[PDB]
Amino acid sequence: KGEELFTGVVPILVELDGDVNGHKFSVRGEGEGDATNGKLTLKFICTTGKLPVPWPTLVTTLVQCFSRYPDHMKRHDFFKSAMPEGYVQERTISFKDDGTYKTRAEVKFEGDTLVNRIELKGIDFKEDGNILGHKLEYNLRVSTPRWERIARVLVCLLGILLSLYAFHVEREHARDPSYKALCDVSSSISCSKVFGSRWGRGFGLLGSIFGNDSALNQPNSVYGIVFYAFQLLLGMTVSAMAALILMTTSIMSVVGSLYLGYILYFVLKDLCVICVTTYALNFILFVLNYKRLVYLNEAWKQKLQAKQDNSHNVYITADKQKNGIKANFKIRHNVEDGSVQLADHYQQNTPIGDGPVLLPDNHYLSTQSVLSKDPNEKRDHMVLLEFVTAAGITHELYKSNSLEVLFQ
Ligand SMILES: CC(=O)C[C@@H](c1ccccc1)c1c(O)c2ccccc2oc1=O
Repeated sequence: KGEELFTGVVPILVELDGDVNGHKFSVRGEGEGDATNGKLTLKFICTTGKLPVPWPTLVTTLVQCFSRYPDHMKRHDFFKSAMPEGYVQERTISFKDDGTYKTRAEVKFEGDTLVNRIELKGIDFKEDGNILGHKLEYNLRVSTPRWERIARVLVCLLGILLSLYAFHVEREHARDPSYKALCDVSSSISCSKVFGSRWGRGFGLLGSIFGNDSALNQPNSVYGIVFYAFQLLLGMTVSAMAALILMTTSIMSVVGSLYLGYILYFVLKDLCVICVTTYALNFILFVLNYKRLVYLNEAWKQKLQAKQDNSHNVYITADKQKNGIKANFKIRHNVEDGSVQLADHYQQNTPIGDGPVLLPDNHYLSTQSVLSKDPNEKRDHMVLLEFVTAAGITHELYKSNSLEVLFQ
């Protein structure tokens, strides 16, 4: 079925020609592939000299037909169905705040060899950018875990909404005596009585400790806006300086939330869901910044590169209109200063020959990469080892022994 062609070892040859802002280069890689275990191993050499771009930015471009599909999901393996005829893989890689890659590739069998021929076009790249300036780390690890990166963005976005709304209640209630906010309903459930109180501007202190009309003296929500924004955008760089600056400010959040929360319950005897959540949001930020400092202390443990945290998902969906598939995912390169260079991926696959192919359901390919070097090779090279396995398929469980044994 073409899936029979991947039950053993398959030699792999890749070739890539491209020009990026005028700079041309050619890459040739050689190796084999084990689809039964979801593994590939290749050694790429830039035949023209020095690669004008960092090696990790070309890992995604340089044969998903060696993915391991469990016996459940082998119904959804489009890549092996299109073989030996092959498929055409076009991509668009957009680097945030920089240029974009434009690739087209033909993946096909040539004798007993799986061959990938690629053409790349790099357009509108900044020279001293993280790409054409060679500023990226030589790996494909994730500096911040996925489920923690999502926790940061969601809580900081929620913190800005709540603080901006708290600023809305403070400024209008001070100007309009007939104004009632959504949290102003009954006495003991009143925003205006909390923000309009003494402790609502500069935490009650630092006014009459400062001029009481100064610029520092400000509604407490304003400090949150600056804090949540500062935590959101610097919180993606994983550095030494950027780590303690996040932990320093996050401590100031917990000492201010504890102070403010005390006055809310015991002094004012009030209730404010916007205040309680912002306290919770600030406590979540504290423990997330605490993780990174132990991520930095255990640096030796984390140079391993092969950990399942360093994996990337490639979400696939069908394309019945063209008898193919399309996919999207994101890659976050590690730049030498600690921040992140984002790279948007948009993929489209179309079979070469005209035969029965297997259009899949919405699943994804979990991928991991290991980028090594060779001391004997003097040219600009890269040793690669990848791991692709499919996931995202189910098995509801009415027929479960626990529920069934209760219902006899
Ligand atoms: C939820 C807000 O943005 C306003 C809130 C607050 C919470 C944490 C840090 C800054 C600001 C707020 C209140 O909790 C509050 C509670 C008691 C007394 C005064 C308060 O003023 C506030 O602005």
